[PDB]
Parts: sequence; C-alpha cells; structure tokens
Amino acid sequence: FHSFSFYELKNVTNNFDERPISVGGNKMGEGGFGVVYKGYVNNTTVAVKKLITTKQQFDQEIKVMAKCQHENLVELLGFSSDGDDLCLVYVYMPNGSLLDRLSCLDGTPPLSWHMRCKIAQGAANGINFLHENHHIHRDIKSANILLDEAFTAKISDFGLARASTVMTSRIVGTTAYMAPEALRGEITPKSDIYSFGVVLLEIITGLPAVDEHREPQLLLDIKEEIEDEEKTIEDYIDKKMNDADSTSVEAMYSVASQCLHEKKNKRPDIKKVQQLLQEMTA
Ligand SMILES: NC(=O)c1cnc(Nc2ccc3c(c2)CC(=O)N3)cc1NCc1ccccc1
Repeated sequence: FHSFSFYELKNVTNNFDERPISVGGNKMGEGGFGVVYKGYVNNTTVAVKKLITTKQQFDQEIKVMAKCQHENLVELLGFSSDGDDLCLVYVYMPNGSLLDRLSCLDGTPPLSWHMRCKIAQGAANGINFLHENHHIHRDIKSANILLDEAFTAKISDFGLARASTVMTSRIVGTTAYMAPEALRGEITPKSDIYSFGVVLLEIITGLPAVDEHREPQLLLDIKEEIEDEEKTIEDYIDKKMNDADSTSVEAMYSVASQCLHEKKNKRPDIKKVQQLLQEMTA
C-alpha cells in the first residue's frame, strides 16, 4: 500500500492535534480501536486512524484490504508500523457517516429519499462484494457506512471481518444492530443481512438504532409495533424529507422486514436484497 513513516503522519495531522475539526483541530472521531485524525498528504486530505490486547485488528484490516477493492468499500492508502504507534491511512470521506447524515449532525441538510435509495443500493453492493469474496463484516451499522463527495456508500471497519456456521466465545459488534445468533456466538453472513435490516429502518425513519430516552429504546422493536397492526411504517417515515413516496417506502420496509427475520435461515441473501433494492427504484 504505502509504509508512510510515523513522522510524516505525525507532521500532516498537526502533531496528531487532539482538538476537534470544529475548532480547527485534527481529531475526527474515536472508538475503542483508536483516534481518527484529518491529514493532508500531498494536496490529498486523508483520514489517519492511530491505534486492551497489544497489532491484531491492524494486520486483519491490511489483509481484508488488498483482497477487497470495490467502489462501495473504503479504500486503504497506507499504514505505519514504525515510530511510536500503529496508524492506518484511508481516503477522507467528505460526507462522513450515514449515521451523521441521517441525524443532520453539524447543521447538514436532511438526506432526500432519492439519496437514501442510492445509499441503501450502494451499501448492499458493498456487502454483496464482501460475501462474494467469502468475508463476514460482523459490524454492519450506519456509523460504518461512509459517504464520499457524490454520496456513494462506502462500507468501513473490516478489523472484525472473518473469512467464511462457526461459534465463538469472543462475541463482538454493536448490539441494537446484532442478530440474535450473533449475540450467541454464531459467525455467519446471515447476521450481516440482519444488521443491514436495522440500517434500512434507520434510513426510513431517520431514528437511531438505539435511543435511551425513547420508547422503544431499540429501533428493531418498532418492527414488532408495526407487525402487531398497532401502527404502520407511514407513522415512522423520516418527516425530514419532501420526496419519500409511500410505494417505495413500503418497498424498502418490505426488504428491511425480510432482513430482520429472527430465524437466520428465513432471511434473504445479499443478492436477493440487491435485486429488491434495484426493483424499488426501477
Ligand atoms: N467527514 C467525516 O467526518 C469523515 C471523513 N473521513 C472519514 N474517513 C474514514 C475512512 C475509513 C475509515 C475511517 C475513517 C475509520 C475506519 O476505521 N475506517 C470518516 C469520516 N467520518 C466517520 C468517522 C469514523 C471513524 C472515526 C472518525 C470519523
């Protein structure tokens, strides 16, 4: 890819400025894995991820990348195994995460239904490619669907991804998005489909998967509220959009509801998901 040299990265991220971008700093975000900073490497704006158990998820991401190169996956430009810390250099996504755009973080406009259908279709192509190449993401969520200049969906965080049903003791991912069997230890591509279903619900509603001050706290519980005839998806539609037509909204929910099949084998495969998502627009 490119070994970069820790000192070039330290330099281009203003000595890894802890100050947020908001105040003119370099810190973009965090996560248990490490801090992500904005850098400037030869006119190119980059995203530099500086990393409980000490070099795992590093060589994992490096291996999953190189293997995986699709227009719906974030591209890794380099790494840095020298100096003082383990860094990874990805392409800077100017339109941040889908979670950010759905929540209108930092006064951005609300995504239209048109944009949301491109984002769903695109993210499905990315999962498709990953599954075609026998990889299971294990953390499909809206925070992990990044958006470029043209609002193309790019799937991120492959440090947990596994080559493909096997059970495990170290259970990882984001609950609220996690499939019931994934919460039990089952490593399966079917879990990725379930987690995508939660993302479609987030796209439709504009509601985050989990909200402690909301009833229900878990967004997947609204699927039960809808199915138990109490309400309709039309009552949950993101009011922050002028172009969401009930016919395609119901079509997305139909897909989301199929993904959110509690029984792993009853869920559609990513290819079925892609063709139903294509159908919705065409
Ligand atoms: N506009 C933005 O805020 C923004 C710009 N560029 C990004 N690049 C990027 C690409 C691949 C990967 C990562 C970041 C982290 C990783 O693991 N892979 C991510 C962004 N937001 C989401 C974001 C995610 C994590 C931390 C801070 C921020």
